[PDB]
Amino acid sequence: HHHMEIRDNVFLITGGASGLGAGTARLLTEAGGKVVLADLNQDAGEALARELGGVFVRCDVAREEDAQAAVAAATKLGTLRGLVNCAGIAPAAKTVGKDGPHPLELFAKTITVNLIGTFNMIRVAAAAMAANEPAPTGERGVIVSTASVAAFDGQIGQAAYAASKAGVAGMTLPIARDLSRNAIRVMTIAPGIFETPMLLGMPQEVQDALGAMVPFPPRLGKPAEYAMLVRQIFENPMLNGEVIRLDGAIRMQPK
Amino acid sequence: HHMEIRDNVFLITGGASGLGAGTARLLTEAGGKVVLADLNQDAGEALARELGGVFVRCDVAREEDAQAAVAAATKLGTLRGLVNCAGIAPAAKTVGKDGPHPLELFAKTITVNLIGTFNMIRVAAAAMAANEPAPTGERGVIVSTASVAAFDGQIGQAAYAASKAGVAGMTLPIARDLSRNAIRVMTIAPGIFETPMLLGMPQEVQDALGAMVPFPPRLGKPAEYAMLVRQIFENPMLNGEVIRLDGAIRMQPK
Amino acid sequence: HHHMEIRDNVFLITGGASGLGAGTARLLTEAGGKVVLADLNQDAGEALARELGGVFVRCDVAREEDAQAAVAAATKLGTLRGLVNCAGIAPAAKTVGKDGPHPLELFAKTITVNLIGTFNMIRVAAAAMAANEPAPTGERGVIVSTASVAAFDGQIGQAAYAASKAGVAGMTLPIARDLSRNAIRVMTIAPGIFETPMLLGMPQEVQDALGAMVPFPPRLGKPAEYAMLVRQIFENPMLNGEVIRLDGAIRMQPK
Amino acid sequence: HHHMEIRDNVFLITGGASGLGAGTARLLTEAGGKVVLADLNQDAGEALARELGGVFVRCDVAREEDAQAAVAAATKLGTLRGLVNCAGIAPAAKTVGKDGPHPLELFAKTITVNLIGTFNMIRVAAAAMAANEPAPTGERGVIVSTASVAAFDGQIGQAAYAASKAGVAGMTLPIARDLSRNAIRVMTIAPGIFETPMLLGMPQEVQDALGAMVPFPPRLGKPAEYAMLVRQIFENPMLNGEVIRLDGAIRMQPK
Ligand SMILES: NC(=O)c1ccc[n+]([C@@H]2O[C@H](COP(=O)([O-])OP(=O)(O)OC[C@H]3O[C@@H](n4cnc5c(N)ncnc54)[C@H](O)[C@@H]3O)[C@@H](O)[C@H]2O)c1
Ligand SMILES: NC(=O)c1ccc[n+]([C@@H]2O[C@H](COP(=O)([O-])OP(=O)(O)OC[C@H]3O[C@@H](n4cnc5c(N)ncnc54)[C@H](O)[C@@H]3O)[C@@H](O)[C@H]2O)c1
Ligand SMILES: NC(=O)c1ccc[n+]([C@@H]2O[C@H](COP(=O)([O-])OP(=O)(O)OC[C@H]3O[C@@H](n4cnc5c(N)ncnc54)[C@H](O)[C@@H]3O)[C@@H](O)[C@H]2O)c1
Ligand SMILES: NC(=O)c1ccc[n+]([C@@H]2O[C@H](COP(=O)([O-])OP(=O)(O)OC[C@H]3O[C@@H](n4cnc5c(N)ncnc54)[C@H](O)[C@@H]3O)[C@@H](O)[C@H]2O)c1
Repeated sequence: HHHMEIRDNVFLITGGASGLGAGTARLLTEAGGKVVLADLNQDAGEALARELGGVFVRCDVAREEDAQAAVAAATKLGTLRGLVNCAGIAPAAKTVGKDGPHPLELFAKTITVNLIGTFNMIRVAAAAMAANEPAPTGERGVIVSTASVAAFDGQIGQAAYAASKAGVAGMTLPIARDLSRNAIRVMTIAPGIFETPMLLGMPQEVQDALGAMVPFPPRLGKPAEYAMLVRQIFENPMLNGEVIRLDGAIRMQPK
Repeated sequence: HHMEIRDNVFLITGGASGLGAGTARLLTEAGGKVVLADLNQDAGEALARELGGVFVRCDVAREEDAQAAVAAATKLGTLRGLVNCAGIAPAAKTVGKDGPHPLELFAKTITVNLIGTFNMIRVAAAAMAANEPAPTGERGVIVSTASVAAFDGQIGQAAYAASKAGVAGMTLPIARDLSRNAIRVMTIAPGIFETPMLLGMPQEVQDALGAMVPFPPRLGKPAEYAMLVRQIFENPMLNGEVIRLDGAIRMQPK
Repeated sequence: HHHMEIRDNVFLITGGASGLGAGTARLLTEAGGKVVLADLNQDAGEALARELGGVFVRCDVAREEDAQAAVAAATKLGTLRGLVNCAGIAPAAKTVGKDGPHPLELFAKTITVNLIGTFNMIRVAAAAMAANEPAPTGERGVIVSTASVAAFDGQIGQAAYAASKAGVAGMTLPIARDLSRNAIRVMTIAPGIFETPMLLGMPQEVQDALGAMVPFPPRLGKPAEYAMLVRQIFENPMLNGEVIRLDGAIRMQPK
Repeated sequence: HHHMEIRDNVFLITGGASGLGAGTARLLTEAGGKVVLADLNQDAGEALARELGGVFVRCDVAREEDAQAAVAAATKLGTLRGLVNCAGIAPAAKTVGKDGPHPLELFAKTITVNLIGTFNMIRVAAAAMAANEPAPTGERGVIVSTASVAAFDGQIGQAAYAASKAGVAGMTLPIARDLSRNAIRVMTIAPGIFETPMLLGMPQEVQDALGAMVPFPPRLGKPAEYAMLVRQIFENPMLNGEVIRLDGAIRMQPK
């Protein structure tokens, strides 16, 4: 027994209707995993579930009842071995802008979806995973969350997003410590800039220009490359309590 | 050579107790005028009276309270400093005996410590941006309190660690946001300090904890946190950084 | 198309006669890679090269001419696509001991083997890789070095080792920036505690107790688990300029 | 009772003939401390030591005998309470240049002066401070070293400098741990960009342009501002085992 098996195990992916979550769903399905997609986007989520043979659950990650429903769907499908938190939003607003201070509700909403939502999915999924029998490598399950390089390199306009993502990154260690007796590993990925619908409203010129600023490779990341690192986290028993930058070595500048 | 504390106004959240109180005392001794913003009327009004400053009852999570506290400061004089010390430190495991960590406890910790700190920053920064620059160039300086839990989160600290990591992580983008306004933004990450936050931890356990600090082998004094605040106000090159103030301790899981 | 191929490409592994380097050589060889092992240990290195169908070079990583010889053996064998720096030593001595200060030569030697030696191998290998045609994914090659959690969590007695490994970790970014125009990715792994001959002086009992301190899994790392991460680095085109802790979420205490 | 006294105590400052070391010397003297300046620069060191009423010792920080002489001069002068490591060099060379790889000697020399040299001074000064009676605040002494933002943000051409300064940063914690029983605090300052002779051969336009990149204040740091932070570290009993960026919030880009 060298690593946790993806084949025939269940993986709950928030934000699974789009972008990195969708790419993760595709790779885990190709590996024989069974996916539960938890997202607000019912049309895309149901469609992807049909394409992959998974289950779609309409889920606002910030709500207790929705996290419960998503986790219960996964445990009904089979043995829940992985949570991948990809649900997130990335608004921009300066601390002091042209119209006065950053609106409070905008900061709160960003924190609520990205940080409180991620914790909400973690706590519910962890409670369920703790009831599993250990796999042959010892794990009851593995939790992967998505931060961002903004946790470390926050740009002008990203105070809220950075706060939320640094929150996600910072809680990796205490959660790993909390769940060590349950044999659940806890990891975070901090992506740089990836080609997903999160970038809709960045004109194609500006996207290509941003790709060109990445040291190597000089392009936006593919969702599959995120997914590849998720799989490695699942498969490597020693990866725990850590945040991994996945960013072509970029360091984001103020603008 | 540096921004003068003397004669300028300093808004200190959590200023009725502990680190905020200590900061208030030192800033007053340096000739600053303090506004103490806290939930605690009785302790806040006493200390403000003692220091010849002003107390404002302020829940840092509330927009209207933030506005009132900043307004008190701009009335008193030129607002040159915000020090965010308001915060709470609950303990609860991700998965407890009785089920998962309660969601509301997590949300409450995040709301006081992170959303509250941001709420004070945004309002205070808007007011500071209207100031004329001091002779050293600053319109103002914002200092926030994270914790070594931002980096060394222990068992039961997921909510506190998330909140404090948030505070630490936003230091840089807020510094970047306010660089055109000539406002510096810094964060102190304290280790373990002797304040009422340790009420409940019995004395033997506090002494044992002090003995785990490499040097000095004791709990931090509020004046020591306040010394670092004062350096941040006085040093024109400190911006966009998080400083651990912890006697070199690194917190273990338990 | 999706990642750099290990099969039929050449991998130069310093410290390849033992422990993490040897485990990396085994995994890369299983994946069809051709290995050059570079090590001081002639007997073990030659025996492992023979077993894996690779090449051994007796090489002190601190010497220019040894790095040159190791790189020349690799380029003879085929297309040099990866360097893995595992050559290292881990002495212990306090800054101020019972008998006086930490000896200067012990500090210097640690830094020379672990930090100067790693850079020596990198610069020579990178110069070779820079002359490669790019692979389909765009990389001319990929460099992986070994730091340690001691870069961040240095214990009493570890000033020299910590300095050296923090140096390895900190140079990852500028070297990735230097080699971005050459399309060479540069990454660092920071292992926690792994079961290798580096632990020879630690009694079995103290190894087992230290294993029990690792949050999860409560054991020492396997060389294969280090190797798995090296493979991920090679295969993921977005991993660049980063240091990855591989440590079961442990944080090292002073003692 | 609140903090260690600078007045009438002795401070050993390496690189004290120029720039940050010189500014430190001035500020500590103005506060009533007695300085020993340790530097290669005999003429400027002797002249400044005279100007400040202290002592100069020609000291190559990489040599054991020089460290010993410099520490001896300090303990003859009075009670040695602080060491400030400012001796350093910052050459530039790419990992792979136009003409071949980065010369090995250039990397080794940078590491030798900046890292080995800083450790050499620490171990000798620490052994001498360990023999002091504690000050009323409890310290026998305090050690301050100079890293750089290049420890974290290393630029193209800075592999050697970044390695050296990340080494200095990363050894802060184990050395603090080593010296805790001796009551000696150990700290590091990581400066951004400061107006000193280190920038000689950067033309004034390039210096002014780089100052304009500092988010706030939009200028180069003054040596006095470095020195102010050194004094805070001496006077704050709770600052230990930590690295402090002093940089106007800049993050250095590849070029
Ligand atoms: N694309 C990038 O460049 C990038 C870089 C760094 C980090 N990230 C983060 O990666 C993660 C994935 O984002 P992405 O690029 O795939 O963006 P995306 O917009 O394509 O996908 C995000 C998904 O999250 C869903 N979602 C939003 N709020 C939700 C909520 N309350 N409950 C449930 N689902 C919700 C959305 O409907 C969407 O389907 C996010 O956390 C994002 O912040 C992205
Ligand atoms: N004492 C320590 O060991 C330690 C260590 C690291 C960080 N901290 C942090 O330092 C800061 C100050 O803590 P302290 O030790 O002085 O604790 P404390 O309990 O003595 O003081 C905190 C103050 O915050 C006030 N407060 C709580 N919620 C508030 C709200 N919504 N609005 C306004 N005021 C509110 C309290 O009434 C109190 O007066 C906190 O952010 C704390 O998390 C403390
Ligand atoms: N084992 C652990 O717990 C652990 C943890 C963190 C980091 N590391 C690091 O991992 C790497 C591999 O260590 P390991 O555990 O496999 O130890 P190991 O002692 O089994 O293997 C180290 C190899 O490096 C060789 N070597 C030493 N100096 C050399 C030199 N100048 N030139 C060429 N070869 C040299 C040795 O002969 C040996 O074969 C090292 O850099 C080590 O510092 C190990
Ligand atoms: N100026 C900056 O922008 C900047 C930024 C970050 C870090 N630093 C670092 O600050 C420290 C001070 O640099 P500075 O700006 O004052 O430069 P500087 O060149 O003005 O002063 C450095 C001093 O170090 C002495 N020195 C060099 N090698 C020595 C050796 N082997 N032994 C003894 N002394 C030696 C020099 O003769 C010189 O007087 C260095 O460690 C430097 O790398 C400087």
